[PDB]
Amino acid sequence: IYRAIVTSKFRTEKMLNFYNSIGSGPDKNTIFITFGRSEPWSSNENEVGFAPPYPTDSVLGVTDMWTHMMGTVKVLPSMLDAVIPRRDWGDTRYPDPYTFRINDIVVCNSAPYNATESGAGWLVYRCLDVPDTGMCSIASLTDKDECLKLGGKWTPSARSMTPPEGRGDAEGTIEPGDGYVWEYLFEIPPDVSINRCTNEYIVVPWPEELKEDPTRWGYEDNLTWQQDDFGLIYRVKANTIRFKAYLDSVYFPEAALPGNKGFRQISIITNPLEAKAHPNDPNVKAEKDYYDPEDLMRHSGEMIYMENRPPIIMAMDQTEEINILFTF
Amino acid sequence: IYRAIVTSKFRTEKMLNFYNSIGSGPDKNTIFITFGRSEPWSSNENEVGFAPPYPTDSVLGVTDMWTHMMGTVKVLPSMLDAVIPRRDWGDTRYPDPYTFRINDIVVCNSAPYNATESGAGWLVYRCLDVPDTGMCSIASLTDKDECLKLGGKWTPSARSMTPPEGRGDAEGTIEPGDGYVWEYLFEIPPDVSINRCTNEYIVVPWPEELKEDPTRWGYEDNLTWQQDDFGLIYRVKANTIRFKAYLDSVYFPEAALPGNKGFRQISIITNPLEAKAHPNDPNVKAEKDYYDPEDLMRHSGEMIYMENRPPIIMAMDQTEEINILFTF
Ligand SMILES: [Cl-]
Ligand SMILES: [Cl-]
Ligand SMILES: [Cl-]
Ligand SMILES: [Cl-]
Ligand SMILES: [Cl-]
Ligand SMILES: [Cl-]
Ligand SMILES: [Cl-]
Ligand SMILES: [Cl-]
Ligand SMILES: [Cl-]
Ligand SMILES: [Cl-]
Ligand SMILES: [Cl-]
Ligand SMILES: [Cl-]
Ligand SMILES: [Cl-]
Ligand SMILES: [Cl-]
Ligand SMILES: [Cl-]
Ligand SMILES: [Cl-]
Repeated sequence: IYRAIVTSKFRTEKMLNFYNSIGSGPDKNTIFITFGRSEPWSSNENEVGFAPPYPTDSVLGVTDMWTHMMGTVKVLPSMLDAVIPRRDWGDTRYPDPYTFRINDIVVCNSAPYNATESGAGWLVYRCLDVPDTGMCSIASLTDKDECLKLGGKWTPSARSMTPPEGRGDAEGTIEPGDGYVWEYLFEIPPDVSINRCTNEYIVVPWPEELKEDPTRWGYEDNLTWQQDDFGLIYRVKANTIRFKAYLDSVYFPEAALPGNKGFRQISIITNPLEAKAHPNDPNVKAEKDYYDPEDLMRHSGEMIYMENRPPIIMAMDQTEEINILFTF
Repeated sequence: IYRAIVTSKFRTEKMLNFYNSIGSGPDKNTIFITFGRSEPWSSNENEVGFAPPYPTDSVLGVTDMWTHMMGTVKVLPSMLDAVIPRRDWGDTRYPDPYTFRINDIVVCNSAPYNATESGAGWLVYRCLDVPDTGMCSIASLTDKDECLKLGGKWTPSARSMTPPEGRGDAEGTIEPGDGYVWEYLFEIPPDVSINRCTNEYIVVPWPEELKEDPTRWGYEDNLTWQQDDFGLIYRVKANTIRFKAYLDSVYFPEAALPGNKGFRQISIITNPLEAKAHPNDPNVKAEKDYYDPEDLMRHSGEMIYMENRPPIIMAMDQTEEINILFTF
């Protein structure tokens, strides 16, 4: 009777809501990362290939996380980046370095096999069309239009000759002539590619910082902002946030003593409350940038993420980077 | 290397993020609903059991929807209800009317075989414990404190014979004596039962409206806010929003006329832009409560939901109730 669905765009929207909800007051959320568990999982926890057991999503699991909690750190907006799968043009160290499909988002100018414009950071492009000669995900369909009309994924047999370059047409269209067609999307500045992007992911600017400094992301020429309001994240189906947070022992010396056993758990709690002199006292949203677990109220807030890992030892004046992915 | 997970609380979290993002302003989100398609799917449609085609999530699809436009109603938060599956205790109209399982939320005082307190509305409870004897529903793992000491689903046998009544102890805990234990949650006002709930779902109040009017939801004697801060939706694992929006034909005496073949498509768009005269102009966000398919900047905002189904007739000053379920 009923035939409905939610679009790919909704996924990007749940991501933005999450990112945008972070702030202060009763309508916003405060996000904290917790670290804990100084006692071993088992005597083999330090051997290569060791996997610790999965955390348990139950009231017991939450209680356990709190009982072993050693410290907490407030997560700020600037610690969160929207990201998408990284696909480098011409990287002959991975399959299909010269073959792509409609909608693939490829990165150029990020390695010698990519080089196209000394003076520009990494450059990202979306494939708009491919050669008419190839193979369809649905084998029997040997015609591109037929393939695509039925919903098959066409993979061309004619390789991409040269990597796209420049910002293309007034519409961003680029025609290398090898039968491929590309659309310039944006640029990634070095401070970002160098410290925020990884082997598997690239950053895609949030709408606000984009609208704020179009030139920083080589976006000054874009016109689509007249309709999609600098919604680059929706244009590329971004639906994953990556945290880049830090644990500074300077703030938890009592747990970074010369021979401590390290920490093995990480979790994310939204809106934990502050500790209270008397249970019936008013609730206070924890907003300082860090807390000793005992200065927070036990079991308050909502534990939305739980992670167990092999131990990692903290030194008196060192810092541990914590990364975490949220797919929406 | 790592073993992590997103807890079920994250789903409620996303649902609350969405509900909380709706408002007025750039950072805030506006949301409109749409409908259309006078064009028939085909002859064999007005029949019975005619499953229409599945919409298309691509520019090609959003294209059809926009063109076949007709009307657009703005959605207010008051039109959104966090809901959960309705399981009335003793409803022999459905499977297992007397057997329950931990974490199942059950409604009481909703029918004669349910009655426990006249003058009050539906009372809701959560199954804390279930009877000893039972089949773990996974290999063996059968006994008492076992299929539990390893997170194994549990389906008992010594059926529930007595509905839980009252508000339990200082923690809402209740023990009938049939090997079942329950926790008092809240109460639904008669007006909400009639107008918001259905044979399928019951409404669970948002934290804010719960903090503002506790007694209205049989919540005045509550104590758990001292840690969960009125986060009832989290307690019952609510992760679905049910739209309560009406299409008022008196808001348009054009498409509503005797001939009228009807419409067949539903659509939700977020943050749409008010059509401009000069593209380069600064974009404007629609903040009215209604717009004509041409009054808006085509392809503006973001389309997050598409629905196709049989035809529906629109009268003069008639109002067809439009409903939609979003699952986070
Ligand atoms: Cl997707
Ligand atoms: Cl948002
Ligand atoms: Cl539990
Ligand atoms: Cl919990
Ligand atoms: Cl920040
Ligand atoms: Cl290749
Ligand atoms: Cl950085
Ligand atoms: Cl935004
Ligand atoms: Cl797109
Ligand atoms: Cl406390
Ligand atoms: Cl498309
Ligand atoms: Cl309202
Ligand atoms: Cl039963
Ligand atoms: Cl009923
Ligand atoms: Cl609220
Ligand atoms: Cl327009």
